[PDB]
Amino acid sequence: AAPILKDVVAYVEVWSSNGTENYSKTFTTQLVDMGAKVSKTFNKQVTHVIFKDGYQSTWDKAQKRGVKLVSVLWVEKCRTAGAHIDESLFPAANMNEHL
Ligand SMILES: [Cl-]
Repeated sequence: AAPILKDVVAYVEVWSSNGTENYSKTFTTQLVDMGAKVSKTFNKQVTHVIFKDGYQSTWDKAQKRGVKLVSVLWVEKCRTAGAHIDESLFPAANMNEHL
């Protein structure tokens, strides 16, 4: 138990694929438990976007702003490893990205 993600300012958009369930609150809780700040809005302070089936506008903004854009598996792996894991190993997915 340690503030391993103290330098992270996260914005979280984690949804079911069919867009009916928003699971962002539980990933928010996991991140805060590791010392991160989680922003309610995707402002200029945000360093990390945790993305699953979120808004296309969020995907695009994360890419264009050059923030770390990671899957939920990143959050789990930091937790289970007790370490700030390399974000490049956990690229987020967007099934519509090349369409
Ligand atoms: Cl799902």
